[PDB]
Amino acid sequence: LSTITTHHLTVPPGLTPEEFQELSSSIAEFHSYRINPGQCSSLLAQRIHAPVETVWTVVRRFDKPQTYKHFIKSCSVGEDFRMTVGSTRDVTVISGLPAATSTERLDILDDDRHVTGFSIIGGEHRLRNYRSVTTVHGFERDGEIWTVVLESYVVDVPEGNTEEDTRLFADTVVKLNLQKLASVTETLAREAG
Amino acid sequence: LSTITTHHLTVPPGLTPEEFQELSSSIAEFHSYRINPGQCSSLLAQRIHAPVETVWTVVRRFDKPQTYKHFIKSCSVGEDFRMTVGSTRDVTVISGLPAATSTERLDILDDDRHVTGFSIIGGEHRLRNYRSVTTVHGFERDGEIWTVVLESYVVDVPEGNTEEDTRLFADTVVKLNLQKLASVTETLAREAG
Ligand SMILES: O=C(O)/C=C/c1ccc(O)cc1
Ligand SMILES: O=C(O)/C=C/c1ccc(O)cc1
Repeated sequence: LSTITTHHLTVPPGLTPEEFQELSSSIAEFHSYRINPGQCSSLLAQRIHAPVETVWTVVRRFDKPQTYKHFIKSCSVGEDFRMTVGSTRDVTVISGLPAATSTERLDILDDDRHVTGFSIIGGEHRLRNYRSVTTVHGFERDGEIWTVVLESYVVDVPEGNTEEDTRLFADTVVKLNLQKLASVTETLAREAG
Repeated sequence: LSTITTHHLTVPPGLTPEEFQELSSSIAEFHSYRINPGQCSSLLAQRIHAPVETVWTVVRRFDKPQTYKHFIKSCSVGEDFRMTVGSTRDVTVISGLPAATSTERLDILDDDRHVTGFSIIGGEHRLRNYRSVTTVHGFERDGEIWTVVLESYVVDVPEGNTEEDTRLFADTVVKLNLQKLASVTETLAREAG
């Protein structure tokens, strides 16, 4: 029947064991899912050489996912958009197939603890019933500072797919976007203001 | 009816006008196509801070495209593979759909002038009748050296797609792979041997 994900019990790719020991409680709190047959879930991590609030300024921009995500043609949120849970955005995906809008809802926004998350509620692409959470975490060693971003998701495995058909694809895209986030925010850090 | 591509008459993205003036003849020679209704073609460029032969060692590895390309699960070339024109590779794509092999044929391999190219001859994905050429070029200024890689393609626009539905997708993937090529070969350069 249903199971609970175990992302909080092993070191995810891109994280060191030292860093995992610090984040184990956070992974249990925000990156645990109850999962059924026909779904898959994964946790991805990315180290960034920038301060936490620099990274968070980009991660929290629900109306501009294209700032750090690939394969987005445009993103629209209409007239009276405010950054509040329950809001939606219309993402036009670069798919190589006809025009496809992904309607996505903001599920979480915590500026104090640096957690956000969203749900794909409509759209004919390869990520049905997709739901994901992103959290941002600061680290220090001998005066040096860095950030770790954790991003997890749950998603449907389409009939005819193997779980790995879907997990490898979703992992590749999330990982590519985190690499872009790292590049964009490290550049922001190097240039300051 | 048919037309000739004009990649050699404008500065492609990622190239400076100075660099274009040097490559104009090469773009005409290796990156020109005759194109019909229902096809699209593009030219992409990527600057790399590494010597030409360092970049070429990776670009020419027809049996290991995953060294610099994303979304490749595996690549197989069988028992008696030799790096000669006419050889084929079986690429398993990360698509988020069921298992899909891309059979690809090596069309060009010129180690003196640093040109290669391949054709997708079979495979149920979004790049039907795909054909591409990659060329590598060295630059110098006041003792500093760099490389420019040019990569162009022609591909079918599926029925039901607009040309931009296909061109934006193909451009995004080629551009992402060139960014990976840059990272991989700049790392190789920094570490020498
Ligand atoms: O390629 C697909 O099937 C879906 C891609 C996708 C990319 C960005 C999104 O916000 C949603 C879906
Ligand atoms: O996503 C697709 O439809 C096709 C992808 C692709 C990626 C690498 C290849 O070598 C061929 C096709």
